[PDB]
Amino acid sequence: MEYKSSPKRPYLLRAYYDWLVDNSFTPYLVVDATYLGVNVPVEYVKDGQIVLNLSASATGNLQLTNDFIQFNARFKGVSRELYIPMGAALAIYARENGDGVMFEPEEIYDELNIEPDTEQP
Amino acid sequence: MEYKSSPKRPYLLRAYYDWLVDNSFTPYLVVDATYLGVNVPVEYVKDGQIVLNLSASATGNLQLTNDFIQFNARFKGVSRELYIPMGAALAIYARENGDGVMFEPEEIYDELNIEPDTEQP
Ligand SMILES: [Ca+2]
Ligand SMILES: [Ca+2]
Ligand SMILES: [Ca+2]
Ligand SMILES: [Ca+2]
Repeated sequence: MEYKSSPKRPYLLRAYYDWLVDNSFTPYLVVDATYLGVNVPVEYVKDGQIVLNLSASATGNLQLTNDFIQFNARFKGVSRELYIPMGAALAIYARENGDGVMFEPEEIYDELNIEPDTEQP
Repeated sequence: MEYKSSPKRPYLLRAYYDWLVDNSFTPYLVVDATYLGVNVPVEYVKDGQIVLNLSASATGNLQLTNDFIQFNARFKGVSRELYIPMGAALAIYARENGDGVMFEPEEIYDELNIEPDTEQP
């Protein structure tokens, strides 16, 4: 009996996020900016990746859903909304000591690596 | 700078629990019945371990805290309260297909392996 099931990544990301914050660490998220649908300031991307501070003080309206991470943040003082499909989330760790986790591959994220509509009808 | 931090186990256990239940799987918890402070029906322990069904229908007043798992459950029709220190939680998986996780060792649980007071003052 083959059972269909959702990716584990969002649950692991929220687990480590909560653990990091409960221990007063500053949660840093490593993102694959080459993943389709990623919407971040390209000028801050290095080697195809971008590291984001997901602390409560560095983000606004933080959402860690099963399909994506979304929030407002300031870059050089300018507030902008970032949108990150879950497949682009590579790891999350504490800025203070690097403790965290690198998410294991999940084939579903290859299938979901598709460019969404960002323009209105 | 050495940073003190709490064990990750309870966060991982809750992550997998939620993932299992959100995917309609029946969560089974593997417990080390030899760990001090464990309070379970010894008659159901096999090779020093006991497997418990943590589904919403099989448990009552389920608590998955940072230090322990506690709930009421029926064995041969009799309701009894179980208490499981987090250090005794070995793994959690889906009864249906065995998907889940075996918790990694955390030295803190060796230090916490101490017999608590179960009798009143
Ligand atoms: Ca905030
Ligand atoms: Ca948006
Ligand atoms: Ca129940
Ligand atoms: Ca009790």
